[PDB]
Amino acid sequence: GSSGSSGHGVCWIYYPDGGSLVGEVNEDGEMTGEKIAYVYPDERTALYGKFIDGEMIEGKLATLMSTEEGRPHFELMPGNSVYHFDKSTSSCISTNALLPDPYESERVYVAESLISSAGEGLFSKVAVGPNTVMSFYNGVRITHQEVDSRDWALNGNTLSLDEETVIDVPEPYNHVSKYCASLGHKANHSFTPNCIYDMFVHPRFGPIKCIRTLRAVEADEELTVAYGYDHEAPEWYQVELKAFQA
Ligand SMILES: CCCCCCN(CC[C@H](N)C(=O)O)C[C@H]1O[C@@H](n2cnc3c(N)ncnc32)[C@H](O)[C@@H]1O
Repeated sequence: GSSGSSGHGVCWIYYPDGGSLVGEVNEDGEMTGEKIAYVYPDERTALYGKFIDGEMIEGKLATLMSTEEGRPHFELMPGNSVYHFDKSTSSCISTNALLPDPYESERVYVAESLISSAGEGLFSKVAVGPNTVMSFYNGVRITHQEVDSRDWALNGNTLSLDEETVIDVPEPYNHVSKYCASLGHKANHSFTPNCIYDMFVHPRFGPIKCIRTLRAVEADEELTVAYGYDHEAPEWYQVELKAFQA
């Protein structure tokens, strides 16, 4: 009446790894909707689409073009590439083993390693700064007991994830033609690495490890990482180890 007259809120959840969830939350404050997005650590590559409580139901490849007062504008990338939360188990590595991670695909590729008799290695596509997430280490999730209690000829692709879980990429998935959803396992070992394994929360893969650079790397530099066995360990390692003090 006798008073002057006149005539919604976006939320960002950042992970320690630099990735993030973004959208409007529902009445209960959960990331639920069809306009929710996950944003890779480059803060431009995105998976936009349907999410229930932060879990990706249907993420379409997208680019974060700009942000205005916390409100992100997304723009769909060309194609039919869609992604969903697809956490592996102890026997299922992926529901779409041949569906590449789009972020990884821009940064790494697999070629023959420069380290002799190392096999294949992982290489960069891009000159980047230190601390750049480059690649993802996904695989099946088996316990420390199963791993530790079997031969070393089975553990060439095992990477401890935490106190409870080891990640493995077992036969035939060590072949790029059978599994290329993630490529972290293609990085060979150096006692003078340019990367580390690091924690990562992936919208498709769940909690896993990634390869993150320790420093600047050139386009086409081989990406290496210290495997970190205890001082037991495979022969080539034990051999490379002793052949390093010099
Ligand atoms: C705990 C870390 C888990 C990820 C390791 C996976 N692979 C690397 C990928 C392998 N080049 C391949 O083409 O599937 C390691 C295998 O590659 C060779 N390799 C890795 N680094 C090497 C080095 N510095 N020297 C010789 N051989 C090496 C050995 O045959 C390993 O079993």
